[PDB]
Amino acid sequence: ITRLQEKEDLQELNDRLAVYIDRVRSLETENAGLRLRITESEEVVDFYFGKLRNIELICQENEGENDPVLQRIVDILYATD
Amino acid sequence: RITRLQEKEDLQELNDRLAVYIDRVRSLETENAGLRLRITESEEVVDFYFGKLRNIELICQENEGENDPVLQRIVDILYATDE
Repeated sequence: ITRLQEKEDLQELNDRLAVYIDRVRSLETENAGLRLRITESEEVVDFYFGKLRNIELICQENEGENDPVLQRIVDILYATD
Repeated sequence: RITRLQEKEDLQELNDRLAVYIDRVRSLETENAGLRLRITESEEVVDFYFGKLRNIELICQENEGENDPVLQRIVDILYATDE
């Protein structure tokens, strides 16, 4: 239709393709980060779980003393929701 | 010059090159949402555990005066790291 139109029919198509390579590329990097954020979370779950487990042990160890502070702690440990 | 079959192939070829990019973005955006559920589901557990540890911290702090070595052992665990 125009000599300079075929220039912007060529360029429009080129820039449309570009934004797809820029999507795949940045979707690939977001994706990589999420894989590491998932490993970091699984690590923090264990780290916290370890603490709660050792705290449970110290409480079971002192069952005899019937300290109501330890019972309050145990009530927290075995809580739900 | 342009053969009637080279214009049939140049068409299909492009229409396929574009098709593998939409199929990449698609499956990449699918994988991305599956990672997002995974990380939010893990973070929910992190928060549940964090909540207990934090409430336990408060109890040890309000009994600071008691100087109970059991509580000190407990706060030692709370502030502990692997180094």
